[PDB]
Amino acid sequence: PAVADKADNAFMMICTALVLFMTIPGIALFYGGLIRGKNVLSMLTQVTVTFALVCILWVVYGYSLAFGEGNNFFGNINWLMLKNIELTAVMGSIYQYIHVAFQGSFACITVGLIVGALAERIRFSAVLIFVVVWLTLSYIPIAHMVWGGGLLASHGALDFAGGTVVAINAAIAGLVGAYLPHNLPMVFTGTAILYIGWFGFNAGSAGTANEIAALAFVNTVVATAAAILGWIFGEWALRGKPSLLGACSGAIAGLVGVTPACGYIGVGGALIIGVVAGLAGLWGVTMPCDVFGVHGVCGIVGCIMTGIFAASSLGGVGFAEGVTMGHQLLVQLESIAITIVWSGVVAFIGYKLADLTVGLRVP
Amino acid sequence: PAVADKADNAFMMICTALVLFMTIPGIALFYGGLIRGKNVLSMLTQVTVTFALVCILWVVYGYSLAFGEGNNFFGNINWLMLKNIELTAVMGSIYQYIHVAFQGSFACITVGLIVGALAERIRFSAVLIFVVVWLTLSYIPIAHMVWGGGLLASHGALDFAGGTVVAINAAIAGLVGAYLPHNLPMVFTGTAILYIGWFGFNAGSAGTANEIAALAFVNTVVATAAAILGWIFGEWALRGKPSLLGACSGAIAGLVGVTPACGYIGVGGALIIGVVAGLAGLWGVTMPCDVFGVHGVCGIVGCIMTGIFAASSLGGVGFAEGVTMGHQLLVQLESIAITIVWSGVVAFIGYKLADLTVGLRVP
Amino acid sequence: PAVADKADNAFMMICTALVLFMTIPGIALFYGGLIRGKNVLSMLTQVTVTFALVCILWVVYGYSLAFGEGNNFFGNINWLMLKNIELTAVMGSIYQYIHVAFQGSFACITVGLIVGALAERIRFSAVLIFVVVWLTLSYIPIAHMVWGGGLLASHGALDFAGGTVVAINAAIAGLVGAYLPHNLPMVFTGTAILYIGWFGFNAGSAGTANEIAALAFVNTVVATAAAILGWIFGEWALRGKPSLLGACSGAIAGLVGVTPACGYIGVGGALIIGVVAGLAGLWGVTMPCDVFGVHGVCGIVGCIMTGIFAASSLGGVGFAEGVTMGHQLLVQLESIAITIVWSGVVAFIGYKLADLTVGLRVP
Repeated sequence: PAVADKADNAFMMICTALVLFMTIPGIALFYGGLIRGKNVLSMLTQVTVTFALVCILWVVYGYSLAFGEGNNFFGNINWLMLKNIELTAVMGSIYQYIHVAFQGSFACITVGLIVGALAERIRFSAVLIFVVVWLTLSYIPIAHMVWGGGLLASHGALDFAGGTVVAINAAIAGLVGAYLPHNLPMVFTGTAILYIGWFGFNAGSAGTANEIAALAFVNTVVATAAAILGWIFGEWALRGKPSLLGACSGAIAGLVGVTPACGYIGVGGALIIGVVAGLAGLWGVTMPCDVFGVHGVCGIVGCIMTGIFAASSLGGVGFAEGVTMGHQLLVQLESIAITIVWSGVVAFIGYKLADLTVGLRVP
Repeated sequence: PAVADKADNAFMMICTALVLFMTIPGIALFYGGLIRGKNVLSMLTQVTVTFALVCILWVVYGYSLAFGEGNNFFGNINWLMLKNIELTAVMGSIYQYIHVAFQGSFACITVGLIVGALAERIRFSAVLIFVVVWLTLSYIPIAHMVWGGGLLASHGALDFAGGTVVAINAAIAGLVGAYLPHNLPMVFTGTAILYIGWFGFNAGSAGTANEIAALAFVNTVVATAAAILGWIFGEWALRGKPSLLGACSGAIAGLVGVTPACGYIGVGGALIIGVVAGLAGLWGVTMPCDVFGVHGVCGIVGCIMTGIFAASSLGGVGFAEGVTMGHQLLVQLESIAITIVWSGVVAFIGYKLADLTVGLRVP
Repeated sequence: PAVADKADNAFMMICTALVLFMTIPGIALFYGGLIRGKNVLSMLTQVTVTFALVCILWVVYGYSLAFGEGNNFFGNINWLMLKNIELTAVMGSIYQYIHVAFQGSFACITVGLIVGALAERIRFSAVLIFVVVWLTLSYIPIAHMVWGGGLLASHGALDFAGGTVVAINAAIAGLVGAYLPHNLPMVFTGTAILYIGWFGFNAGSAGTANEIAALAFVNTVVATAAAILGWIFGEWALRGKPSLLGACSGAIAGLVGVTPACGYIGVGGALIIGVVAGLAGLWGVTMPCDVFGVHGVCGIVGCIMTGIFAASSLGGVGFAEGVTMGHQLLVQLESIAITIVWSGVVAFIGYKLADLTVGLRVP
């Protein structure tokens, strides 16, 4: 039976630490610099407490429901509090315990993205109700569909590190919420921490320290850099001069945009995707909930452009056998639509259930 | 003869970097946000300078006296400035040089915990005298007894990553000192950095990237999360609402509390220990020297509960052969008592020697 | 043919992340705390945007020109946008893609050092012109000469991690620029981040997680610590008392000073070099462009003292066969002189070309 590679265990434990770093303190510092000063302490408390909450649900049933074998949409409850996972159980080339932690860290940042923005406007008890509903009925199933052999995986969807599961998912939940900057040095710092953490998010998504981790790494560096220049250029062109928030936003645009693609494309495609994401990001925000705007627009762009740049002819690792580019594009579009709709319905339901129970707006 | 595993070398060099990160800037930023503004620069200077000092003593004689073979209480002086350690010498499954650095990083954070709190009130020259006395006569011997095959090890004490050597040790030295918040975003940031660094502290304590590192990792995530919720819940129950400092304190409570236990217990036990530590932490502080209160109370709780949750029947890795739970508990209690008393006497002696030499209170 | 070691791939991807961390946000936070408050946002924007720029040039032609095989001074254009690098191509014991990223991260921090200081005083378009000229005509060739088998390598120059390529190179470019503190907690934080990142910079320079990485690690800890004490002592002796900025500056002095030496010397030599660098650093600044003063003086000192402490007799790894200490010293001095002069001429040319094109001073 399959044995764990200690190089892969080491790499993926470090990568997990780096993705946890994106939430505590990365996204908290990012939002903390954007939202109103009088609301900062409260937002940091909600982000910390709901981080804790997601860690606990994850171990309790969340991992089992996302990565256990179930149906197209849901796993199982065989792995309650990780029961029936032998300590020496291997998954891929690493101990399954490490897989549990790595996967849970992506749940954390996804919820962090939502809670940092709406903490300002949502009653504390209502944010907790929301997180439970939405993590369970939206993050878990969509993680299952994409990474847990569910519906979208079984149709060949390409999403290396979570254009759909993290970015579009959170953008939508966040925008349904929206519907219902005071310290820029602090914003830069959280962007920097998000950037560094994002190497574990992207490279670690290979599940091993191989050439695919290596390619995801370099593509992360290249797409972020290109998106920064693309945003800044567009800001200089429209606004006369670059801005710090413009630079940071560009960095996030390329990161988001390269997320579904990093392990599939060539550096040339990483560059193109970075430029397009930076401009699309800028275009989008022109039309702190802007954050969901960048994530949504840039994650859509990234997801689509994965179905293009994965092609061998464009420097990519190649589509699966018998899969033309037109097919892959169709599948990317279907994954994106399912994610938008599934997350929105569940977001809507989470917000309504909170509102009926405790009320939504902060008193 | 034993050969180094490059996966283990890589893992443990990264883990060391992460534990150094807990001090520079983690604990400095933590205290910097708590202590009075007019005292911050001075505290950061003392924490930086005494960090340097501990790094130097460690290489000079400290490593040799803690990890050389000696008696029950002290090692030797065979390893002055690491003499007689061949560059290719292996210890466990890593080069001994890496062991030297990893172990020294735990000395650093231990002293950081003490100096950040009392820098406010202690003359600079007096803090330096103190660090030399206490590192040498308390941290070194207790490290030797627990991790260097001394007294407590030879009786089977369980302390995976330093409930006794770091937490209770520093709590006591700190409280003997005490006897003789202005920027909460900064407090959150150092808590976040302590949390991330704490994965190298806990996982790296396996000495290898194996299933025990993996288990220590997951248990770290789970106990911190549970302690956060446990503290916050108790604060909501007693104070009407959660607070940011409450959340951060809870995070530290679970971290401390899971420290002696992380590599020995199951996630179920990690959860229980996290909840208890969060509440005990809150209970303790109710009765910035609060920091030593959490470390002391939570490290005592963690140390005791290791002697319980290590049991195979409760999901743990199992006690040694022929060791009943009652026995392990007795040994945990004896280790805790020896640490409290040994550290206190030496703390007291360090403070008195400083006071007689240069005087203790800042002029 | 040579196969990649996954332990080395993991180690070096993490090390790269750590060196990128030194720039984003390390050096930005360092300068941000030093320069005038009204200039901070602008400096952070320029550091972020030129970081992006260096990442892009690097992938486009920069890597190929530095590490392709060419002549004594320049590589080639065989590796445009990494063309002709097979994804599974190995270099040393890691995938070449990882080598590309690791090497590019050193270009980034080098430019970060220059731009953080002069952003205050240089027109944005002029800093971009400058970076292109200087990275291409100075950083690339000097990287080629030292690490890409060019002139200085072929004569046996010792520079483990970039006393010449990074520190002296940037000091000079920076001082030619100069010729033509408001938040100390923020300065400490960036110093801390530079320190932690510097373990990937120094240890990762072994190209593998072996005993040399291990030695570079420990030597980093020891030289930084010793330089901190050496600076602080000199400040106490001259100024009556230590200061936070004094402590941070000392830390940077030892780091810079041990950079060319870390993988070649013994811990005893690491200690000596640390003390000398801390004092020389202090001496130098006595005679935020001080930053280039420390880097220049301390990098010169470090480079020279590598040619001394590498000796087997002084605990070092040993000079190459047939190389006496006097010879190695001669070669170190020649490398230092070539770097000073090459960088200055190119710096001067970059500043003049910018000035003739867009003008240099901020309007």
